[PDB]
Amino acid sequence: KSFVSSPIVRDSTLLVPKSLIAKPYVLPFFPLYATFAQLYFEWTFVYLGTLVSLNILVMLMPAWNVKIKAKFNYSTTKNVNEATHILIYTTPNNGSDGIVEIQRVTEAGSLQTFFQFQKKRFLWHENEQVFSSPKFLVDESPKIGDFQKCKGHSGDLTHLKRLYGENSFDIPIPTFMELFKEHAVAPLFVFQVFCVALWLLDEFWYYSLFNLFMIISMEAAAVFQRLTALKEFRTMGIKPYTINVFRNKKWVALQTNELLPMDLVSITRTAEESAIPCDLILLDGSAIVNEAMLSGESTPLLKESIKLRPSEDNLQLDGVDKIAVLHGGTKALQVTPPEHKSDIPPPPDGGALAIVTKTGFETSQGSLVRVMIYSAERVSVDNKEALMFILFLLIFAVIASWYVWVEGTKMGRIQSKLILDCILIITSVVPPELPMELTMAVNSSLAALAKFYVYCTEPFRIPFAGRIDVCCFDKTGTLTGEDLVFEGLAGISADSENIRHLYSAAEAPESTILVIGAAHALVKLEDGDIVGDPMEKATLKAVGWAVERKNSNYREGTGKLDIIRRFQFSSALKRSASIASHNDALFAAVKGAPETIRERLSDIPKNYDEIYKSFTRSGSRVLALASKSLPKDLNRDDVESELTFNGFLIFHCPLKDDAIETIKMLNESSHRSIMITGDNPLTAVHVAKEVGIVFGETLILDRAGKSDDNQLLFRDVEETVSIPFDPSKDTFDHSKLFDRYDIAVTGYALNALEGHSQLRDLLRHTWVYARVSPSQKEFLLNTLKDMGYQTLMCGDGTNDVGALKQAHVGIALLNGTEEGLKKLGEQRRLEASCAAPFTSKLANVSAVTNIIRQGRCALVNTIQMYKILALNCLISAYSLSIIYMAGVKFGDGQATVSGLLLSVCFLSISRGKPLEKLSKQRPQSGIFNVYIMGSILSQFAVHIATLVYITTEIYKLEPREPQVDLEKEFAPSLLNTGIFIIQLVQQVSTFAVNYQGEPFRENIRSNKGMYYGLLGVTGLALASATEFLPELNEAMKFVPMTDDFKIKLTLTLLLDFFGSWGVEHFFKFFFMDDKPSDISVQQVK
Ligand SMILES: Nc1ncnc2c1ncn2[C@@H]1O[C@H](COP(=O)(O)OP(=O)(O)CP(=O)(O)O)[C@@H](O)[C@H]1O
Repeated sequence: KSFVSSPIVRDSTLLVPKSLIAKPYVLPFFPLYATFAQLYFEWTFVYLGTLVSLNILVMLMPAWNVKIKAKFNYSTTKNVNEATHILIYTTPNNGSDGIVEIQRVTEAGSLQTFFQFQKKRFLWHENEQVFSSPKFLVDESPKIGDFQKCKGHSGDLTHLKRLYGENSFDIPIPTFMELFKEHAVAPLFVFQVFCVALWLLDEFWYYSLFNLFMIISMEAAAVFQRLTALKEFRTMGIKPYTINVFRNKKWVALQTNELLPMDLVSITRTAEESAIPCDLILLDGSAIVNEAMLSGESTPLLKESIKLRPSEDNLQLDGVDKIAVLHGGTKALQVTPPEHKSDIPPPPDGGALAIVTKTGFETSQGSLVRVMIYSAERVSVDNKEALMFILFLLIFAVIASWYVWVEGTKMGRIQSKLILDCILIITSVVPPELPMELTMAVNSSLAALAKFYVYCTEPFRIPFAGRIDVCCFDKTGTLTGEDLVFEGLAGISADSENIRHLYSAAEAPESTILVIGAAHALVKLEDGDIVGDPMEKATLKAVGWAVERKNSNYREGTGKLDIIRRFQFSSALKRSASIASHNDALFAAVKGAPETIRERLSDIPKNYDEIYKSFTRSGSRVLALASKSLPKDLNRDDVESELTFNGFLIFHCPLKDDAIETIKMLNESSHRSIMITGDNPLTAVHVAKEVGIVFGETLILDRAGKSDDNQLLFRDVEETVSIPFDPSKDTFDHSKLFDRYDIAVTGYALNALEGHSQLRDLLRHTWVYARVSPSQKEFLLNTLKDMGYQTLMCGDGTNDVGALKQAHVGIALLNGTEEGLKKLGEQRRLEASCAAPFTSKLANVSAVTNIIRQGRCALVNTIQMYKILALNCLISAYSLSIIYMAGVKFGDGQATVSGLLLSVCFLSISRGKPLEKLSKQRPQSGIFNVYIMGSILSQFAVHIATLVYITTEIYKLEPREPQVDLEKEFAPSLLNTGIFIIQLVQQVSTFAVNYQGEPFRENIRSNKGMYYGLLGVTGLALASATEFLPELNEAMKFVPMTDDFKIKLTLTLLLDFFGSWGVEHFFKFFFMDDKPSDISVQQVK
């Protein structure tokens, strides 16, 4: 049981094919044909018809559902040598079931049973008798001695080639013919071609031909779209380029394809439009990688070797040992050759050494591409509401067809020809485009978005963006510009007679001007450039340093300084340290957040507590600087053991000019917006108040005293009010605290309140969170999802990738310039993050408003299309019923003209423009709600009332009498004319009545296309009805009408339109928008 062993599969059964005689249709259907031929040797024709229909349907049934295919064609067996096909039952969240072939190849005297499912290999291990995916050494149990031990592959590596495969993406794009063949067997297209075959049987020639051409066109267009999408995915593949590889104890040139795990390679500067081959791990040398893809930020990291680490005891952790790993798909700006000699010869090229770990689809970028392409979830996969809706429509059609049959039998008509009319009605009621509705809307919305440089990776998240309950933001990098102006240094003097004193430049002693030079991460590249964080470059320029090609940055007019070794910065550790050396001696510099640096240095200044609070109150951003003298490879807790103060850094943060308006629009558009930052709560509260998240006074939570006693104290921003709280005993007083202040919560108080009962009551009212570590952001977003509110997070950098992934819809704002993109587009004419579900290249923050508007428009357009299709189908069915009751029937030209005059409106209707300003009314999801059913049923009631009235009128003018053996021949008659024109006018009126309202997208008068189409079609229908022009009526074979009849015919249609408009307007006014949540209410203080 459960032969295949992998987290993808759930259960499997082996299969073996069967011959044609064993097939479930060919052999059992012979006796039926035999008895049919015996009985034959009129009414007997329908028997052969239904038998051929059942046969041709059974022949196609297997391709629809794979379980049916396995049950029909294949027989289950337990012999693993006999089996030639295997079925795979997938787990709930991974793809869908399928049938895959089992292949056999003999190598080294041993046969190997292997197949490939979802581009993830398998193999047959004899001792365990199970199918198991290949697993790499890094994942299971790394031994840091083995990595340094490895010396490269040698000998015949054929088994490895079989087990791990070629190291490249394998995405085949099929030909147009194969894809159209795959589409042809779909149930919907088969249903449509059967419907057209009926009309061909009913002697409708031109109508059927036009319908068939339209069907073919639609299918071809869909196939072109899908092929374009598959072609677009392939761009993530990288063209193989040559690197050197250590095989057979010497260096040989190989391509990127021939790479396997644990195989030595030498990487150089990444060529243009290329990246690192696969997931490496450094063994010697250095590099400067740019995690632009995975992380989403351009700041370059620094990677070092693994050689210095102890080999025996340590285990490769991928935690503190992350500086070695080099992910696949990130450009490496520079590499430095190995310093010292080792047993293995130097690389012929200047690159540093590396060891391979994973290849192909199992790397990070590769696994993400696989999940994006194959295991993605389609929009509305369940598709239950549409089936219930279609069952509703079929019930109505059966109600009509029963009366059709009764009247047809009563009027003497032959049943052999009446059953075809009944089937025509029943198959005519059904709208085919209904299940494939929302997909086209989402694709149109994506195409509209991509014009604003907002690229989408996973499309099925768009309907979530329509109705978002709460949306959260990051502070620096998202709401605040990237350029940072330097104000000055403060608090460096010890006397501190003035709290707000600034030493601009060259007024501080040598200590601090050396400190800022030592504690930096900038580096000058080979060709000559400077790459680093903008804040750091700004401060280093303003102070007056200059960085050279080597590590030594000098020529500041004060000496020559060089950096020996540096420690990496982290989010969880708010501190960065570097060790430097001067012409005289050696020291150590540290630079980090003030609250944490206060707990490290030895001499606590007298005004240290007060200066940074007094400066943080108004906008500024502050960092601390401390240095310690150190006499001549060591740990980390020794350099940051105890330090000495040197001064503060005070930066100013300029708001993005776009940030002010979007937040106001979101506050007025029935959304609640909160902030999640990293800085101390003073700057957070200040920016939140300047943008418009919090209006009045705000309260802050934090530790009460220096002792870690876990007691939280509500304290005002200006220290005027102090209110104590305890996590064990006291509980929040709603009226005293939450109504008056709208408190802001620090990360520490969130850590202490873990497990509390009123935690979820607290997380309702707070709008601002400060000093949170990346794990706490994930916790916050998961809790907000848990309460039932859908979320949106717009994040700047790698600080919050975990939070971005958890949100229902996430955006990553990559920094960019409009002029740079224009120049790049011009260069491309003259001649890709994958970090979050969505990506935006422009630095502006309007992308949130843009994507919300587009999602809302997609939803509301889906609703409109549902209603319009349903009503048109019902009207057509009942009109055909009323005609087919008697003997009369349409002509070919009349039906074809109706088809064209409706397709003209179909073409124009989809074109529309969204309103710029968002509206409070949020559209509800789901087919079944009071609005849709009420509107549809009432409009249909008015339509059938008018139709019954005019039918009674026409029967009263001319009476019909039962003639034996009626035959539905076309001839001009009052009934034909009246019903044809009423059908046309009402099918046109449904569009004009149910076009989507103003508050969401636009009015009807704004767009000229649909307006001119509707006015022209109504003018044509009227001029046909009011006999204004004789050539039109005489040329289309309409009977001349009585002067008394035309007045009633026109007035009933006019009143019908007005009644439909009135009812639809009432229902829209009353039951359209669902109520906003409780969290998003703009309560006053
Ligand atoms: N290279 C660096 N060196 C020293 N201190 C740094 C630093 N980078 C950040 N800090 C300090 O650590 C604190 C927390 O860092 P963190 O990255 O979590 O927040 P942040 O403001 O830098 C990004 P965001 O605003 O998106 O949350 C920062 O406020 C800053 O005081």
